[PDB]
Amino acid sequence: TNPYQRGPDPTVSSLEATRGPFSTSSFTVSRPSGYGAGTVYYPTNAGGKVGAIAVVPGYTARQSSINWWGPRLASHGFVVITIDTNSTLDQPSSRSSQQMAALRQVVSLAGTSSSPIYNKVDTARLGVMGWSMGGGGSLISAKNNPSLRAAAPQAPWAQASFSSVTVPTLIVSCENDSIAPNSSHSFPFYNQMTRNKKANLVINGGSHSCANSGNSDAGLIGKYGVAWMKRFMDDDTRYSKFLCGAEHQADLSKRAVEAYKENCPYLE
Repeated sequence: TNPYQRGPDPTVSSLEATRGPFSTSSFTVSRPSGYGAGTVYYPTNAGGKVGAIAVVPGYTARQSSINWWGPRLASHGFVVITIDTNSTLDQPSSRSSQQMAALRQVVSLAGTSSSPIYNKVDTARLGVMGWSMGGGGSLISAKNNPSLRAAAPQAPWAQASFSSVTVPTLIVSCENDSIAPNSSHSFPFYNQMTRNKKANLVINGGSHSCANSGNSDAGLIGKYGVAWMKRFMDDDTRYSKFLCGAEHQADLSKRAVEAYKENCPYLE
């Protein structure tokens, strides 16, 4: 019935694992169009076209900060492009422009017969992620392009307001962030968004890098990122229980969950 549904029925163990069920590969973008550099991660056996997600680092940072998301999401049925920005010193509006450029190049490569992702992407189903100024850029992308299916920034930094956002947005926040303090960034952004499905996962004791490659909470954080993108990029209500149901409630006793805010249930 759901034409976008891919893969086996999820379990807690399957979403906390380092990899999902699908086999994956990756390639470097030969000629990046409107951004600095990219790596594309993709499933080889997803069982149909999949949505695509663009992930952007923060100020001074590169793909290595955020690229654990590439194999983690791709192995659950997504095409993921992890980027470097034209300059490590680019600010959120610029990061957002580059993020959308990266999505546009994934759309271009999906129509290119020589590309490994030829005919693999549903070019109508796109999402945004990123760290710090790249997370603020994700929220800007969603504000400016409401046809995006999902946003899942981490420790976002921005000097912008997001009251108009209608895109389903998960913010991952790090309790002890001194760089994008939640009292100035994550929490005001969450409170501003009155028009969308939303959630805010706050990681206990986390510094600003608490959701980056190599983090010690990747089972938990990766479960939420994947379940958010499945629910909203694929309309896959099999994943609702991890966001709003009994599985979600079971997480709330974990030491690593400082706080969790949401406007469940998420109705179709």
